[PDB]
Amino acid sequence: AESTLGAAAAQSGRYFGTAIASGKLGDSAYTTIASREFNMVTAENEMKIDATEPQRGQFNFSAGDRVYNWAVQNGKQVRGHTLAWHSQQPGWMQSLSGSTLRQAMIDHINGVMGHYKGKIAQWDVVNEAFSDDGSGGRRDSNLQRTGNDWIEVAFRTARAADPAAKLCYNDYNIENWTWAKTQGVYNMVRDFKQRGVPIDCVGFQSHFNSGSPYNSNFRTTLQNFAALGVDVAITELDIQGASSSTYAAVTNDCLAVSRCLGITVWGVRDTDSWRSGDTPLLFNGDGSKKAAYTAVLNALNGGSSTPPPSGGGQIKGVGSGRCLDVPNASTTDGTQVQLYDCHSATNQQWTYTDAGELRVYGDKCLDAAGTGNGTKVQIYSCWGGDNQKWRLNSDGSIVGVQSGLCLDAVGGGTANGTLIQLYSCSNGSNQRWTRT
Amino acid sequence: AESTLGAAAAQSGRYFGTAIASGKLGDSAYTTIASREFNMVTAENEMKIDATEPQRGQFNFSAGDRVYNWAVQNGKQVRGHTLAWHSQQPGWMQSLSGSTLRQAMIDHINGVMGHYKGKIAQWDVVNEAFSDDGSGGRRDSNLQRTGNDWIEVAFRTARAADPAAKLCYNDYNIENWTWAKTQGVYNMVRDFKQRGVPIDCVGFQSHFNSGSPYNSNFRTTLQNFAALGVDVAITELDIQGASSSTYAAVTNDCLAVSRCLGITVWGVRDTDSWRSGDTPLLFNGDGSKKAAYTAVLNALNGGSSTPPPSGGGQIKGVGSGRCLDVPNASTTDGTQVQLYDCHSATNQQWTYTDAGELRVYGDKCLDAAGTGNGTKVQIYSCWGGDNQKWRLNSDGSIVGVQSGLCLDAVGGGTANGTLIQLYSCSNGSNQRWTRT
Ligand SMILES: CO[C@H]1[C@H](O)[C@@H](O)[C@@H](O[C@H]2[C@H](O[C@@H]3CO[C@@H](O[C@@H]4CO[C@@H](O)[C@H](O)[C@H]4O)[C@H](O)[C@H]3O)OC[C@@H](O)[C@@H]2O)O[C@@H]1C(=O)O
Ligand SMILES: CO[C@H]1[C@H](O)[C@@H](O)[C@@H](O[C@H]2[C@H](O[C@@H]3CO[C@@H](O[C@@H]4CO[C@@H](O)[C@H](O)[C@H]4O)[C@H](O)[C@H]3O)OC[C@@H](O)[C@@H]2O)O[C@@H]1C(=O)O
Ligand SMILES: CO[C@H]1[C@H](O)[C@@H](O)[C@@H](O[C@H]2[C@H](O[C@@H]3CO[C@@H](O[C@@H]4CO[C@@H](O)[C@H](O)[C@H]4O)[C@H](O)[C@H]3O)OC[C@@H](O)[C@@H]2O)O[C@@H]1C(=O)O
Ligand SMILES: O[C@@H]1[C@@H](O)[C@H](O[C@@H]2CO[C@@H](O[C@@H]3CO[C@@H](O)[C@H](O)[C@H]3O)[C@H](O)[C@H]2O)OC[C@H]1O
Ligand SMILES: O[C@@H]1[C@@H](O)[C@H](O[C@@H]2CO[C@@H](O)[C@H](O)[C@H]2O)OC[C@H]1O
Ligand SMILES: O[C@@H]1[C@@H](O)[C@H](O[C@@H]2CO[C@@H](O)[C@H](O)[C@H]2O)OC[C@H]1O
Ligand SMILES: O[C@@H]1[C@@H](O)[C@H](O)OC[C@H]1O
Ligand SMILES: O[C@@H]1[C@@H](O)[C@H](O)OC[C@H]1O
Repeated sequence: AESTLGAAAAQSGRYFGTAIASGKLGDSAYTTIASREFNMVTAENEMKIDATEPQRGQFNFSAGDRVYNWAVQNGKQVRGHTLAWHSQQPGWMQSLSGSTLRQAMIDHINGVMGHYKGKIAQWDVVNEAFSDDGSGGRRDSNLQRTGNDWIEVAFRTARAADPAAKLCYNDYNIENWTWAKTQGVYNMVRDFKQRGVPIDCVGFQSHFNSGSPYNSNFRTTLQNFAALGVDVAITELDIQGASSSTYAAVTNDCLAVSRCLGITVWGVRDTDSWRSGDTPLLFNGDGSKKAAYTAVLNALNGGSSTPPPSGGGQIKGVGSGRCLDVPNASTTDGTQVQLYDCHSATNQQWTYTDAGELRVYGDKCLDAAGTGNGTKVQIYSCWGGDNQKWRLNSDGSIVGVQSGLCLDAVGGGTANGTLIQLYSCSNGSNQRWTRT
Repeated sequence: AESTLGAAAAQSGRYFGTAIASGKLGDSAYTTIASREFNMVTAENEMKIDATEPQRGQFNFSAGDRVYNWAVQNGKQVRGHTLAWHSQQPGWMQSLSGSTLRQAMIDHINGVMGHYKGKIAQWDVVNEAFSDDGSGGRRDSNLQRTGNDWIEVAFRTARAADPAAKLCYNDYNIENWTWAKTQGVYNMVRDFKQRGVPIDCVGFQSHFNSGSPYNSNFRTTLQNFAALGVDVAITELDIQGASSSTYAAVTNDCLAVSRCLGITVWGVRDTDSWRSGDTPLLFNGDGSKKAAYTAVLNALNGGSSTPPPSGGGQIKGVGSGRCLDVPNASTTDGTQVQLYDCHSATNQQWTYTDAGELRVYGDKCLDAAGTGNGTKVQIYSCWGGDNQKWRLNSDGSIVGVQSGLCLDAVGGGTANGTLIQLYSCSNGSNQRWTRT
């Protein structure tokens, strides 16, 4: 299939997953999206240290199993997250250090993997062991202070506890090859492979924002690690601003590296995100697909063989030959758009932004004042509303994110002056458009 | 006085007010802004029919006076809202009809206005009496069915109750001069003035959104009513998306009309708005000034020395004489901007959008990574986060909405290559810019 992320990803032998929060599984809107779109699941917090071993020697898998049960019940595989980490440690562990901490770490790994033995596709055995100071050294934590060999020990312990699981090292800010952190993790994984330390994969969290922006060299980073003899996976993907282009670039980088197993986005809806303020996911608050969703799906399906109209560009309806035109090149908010013979005039030059807007005049946005059929499509000052965002489906249609309705040439008209509206998508030619 | 809205408006003998919610007067974050920025107050709900006369003949002014006193104590006048309206009527009035309802209306007016006699600057005597059906006729309500002369009666009663208060007719969707509703109200006020019906003002709610967009002819409307011999007031202003241009346009419309008494925005922070989802106010939920706030203040203070660049222009540093430049015309997210000899190149053409972004290349935005001093200012895909929105102060400084910090040429550098950072505003020449 090529209508859902999971199925689409499956076409390249890859998976596409998300992070599930057990407390949200009772929300039908949430489960409807999660069950339909993803074939891989990571427990957002339920399989972490504090959640699985609340008191020393006392393991608890109720929260984890709620996530796990839902995943397999809906045909999804599971990534275990996470066994050894400096963050979210229960209180009893935070007060530990030295050999006592080292053995507790080992005991924890054995306890959790044993419970899920043979049920987990991948395990993030160790998470965020490297520093962000910019030196590429080890993060200064209670775990690292027990000895530099703690990571190696964690992996050897894991392989023995469940030899069927892929053992991954997971971390963030290791996507840009030029960053010292990236090279530090590289050198470690390389040392591991050379000495026989058990490690099958490297997880790239991929938490992209203006602080740590995506960079095209992410592909070389993936290639480099792949070349060490380990699989790579994008494990916690989310992009501040949810740029359509950035989301597509990440998708293509993974599909460009044969060893990239798949892509997991850290959440379902922006409102579910640990950083909802960055509206970084593929679905918005009310559960509708965002422009980035379409871009990701299209990339997974191979995309197209016609370079997207970078900056400016007309939109012509295949069923009329007329171009999306703004009546007499007006810049008056509330002006309903129309169909008109194509010509080189700004009032016909539309830019599809990475945020999903169709801009004209540089600061006016294609706007819908309503969500029902017959809603007049117009121009209005750009402010980022969902009624100003659109998805350009590969089938040639342009759907409104908020409405879920398609741009429709009223009454299937085709003569100049034909007004544009929103209407239940119909493969009709009065709803298909071509970039130029 | 010109660092706050009220004080700036006062320079032209006008006021800039807000709608106060009695329940928020206990929130210091709320009152800190409210007491500082406005010199006119309207009770958001405390002076309405159901709130002042819970039972016929039994008036309750506790909540109302609470707001009234807070206002006067903090140096603000008050607009009484509202005496006769089809909405928010107590249960007992909603069932009355004909004469009994007519007398109930008259009594209500005498009761409330009697209590506040001589204390109120303006009274919205009658609210929303016209239909949106396109006919330009009266709205069908129990009040209108008491007889078409109800509006006239309400005003005559009001004049008698308190001859010292300015009596206003208040409505929405009467801003666009071409609308039937508008002409419907225009004709009524003209008639009233000709027949001597006591009416001193017309309140334009000014609730703008894609459904009923702002139109430049709003000024024409204000001037037309003004010519009739009545004052005009912007009573409940809020703009969907809070466009800087629209907010500035409305402010200038009032400044262009001698009879325009002032402007009231319907709320303090976006989170206090009856339409919070449209983030239509001047302050963010965190209390920070939005791009539109500065646009209004600048308008109230007069504006810029020269007509601001309408999209596309250089930004030259006063101290250095050099322009804001994107190194090597790079389009890579995360590229920090610099100062460089000014020249006609796209990597120096910045467009200030209505939303407050500073765009370059069309879909790239001036972006701040963090919120502290030294934070790098760079370019990043446009998505509309507050770290991508800026206020153009009249002193030449450019402030980040989210950080509240100024664009600053590092170390006061003036040479080519000087990097741009965020830093506490200092009025230094390395923090001043000219739109050229
Ligand atoms: C107590 O106040 C805040 C906490 O400061 C804040 O961390 C958060 O804590 C929640 C907890 O949030 C988890 C944190 O982990 C996220 O996933 C990680 C993201 O970074 C990657 O590098 C890691 O690999 C990921 O595992 C996850 O998405 C968040 O949901 O969840 C459990 C809660 O009990 C805890 O309080 O929120 C609290 C707060 O809002 O009160
Ligand atoms: C489902 O219940 C909802 C109501 O539907 C919703 O209106 C709101 O009602 C509150 C009420 O809200 C007031 C309504 O008036 C607003 O101001 C008017 C806006 O329109 C202009 O034309 C008028 O001139 C203005 O006066 C004001 O901003 C809102 O705060 O306040 C009193 C509450 O008792 C009532 O429930 O919210 C309820 C709800 O959420 O339960
Ligand atoms: C065809 O003429 C072109 C030039 O080929 C083109 O380079 C440009 O030249 C401008 C000049 O552009 C500056 C050059 O410096 C850039 O910043 C550099 C960033 O990396 C650092 O290592 C360097 O030291 C920095 O200089 C800056 O971003 C560009 O804007 O600016 C001065 C102009 O007089 C010169 O012509 O543009 C011309 C052109 O189109 O006219
Ligand atoms: O209250 C205001 C003060 O906070 C403000 O302080 C100035 C802040 O900038 C200082 O100069 C910066 C030093 O660091 C460099 O990197 C920057 O480029 C410089 O601009 C300046 O020395 C402080 O005085 O001054 C104005 C007060 O009203
Ligand atoms: O908890 C972790 C955060 O502390 C971490 O923060 C990163 C710090 O460096 C910045 O450049 C990054 O943008 C920022 O995300 O991010 C990962 C998260 O798991
Ligand atoms: O209560 C009033 C609302 O009913 C009114 O609704 C307007 C109806 O026309 C649409 O075009 C507008 O977008 C919509 O806001 O708005 C004013 C409010 O006071
Ligand atoms: O918008 C149309 C314009 O593009 C064309 O040039 O003239 C007719 C107008 O309606
Ligand atoms: O144009 C619309 C057409 O596409 C739809 O199928 O039926 C209603 C028409 O108005």
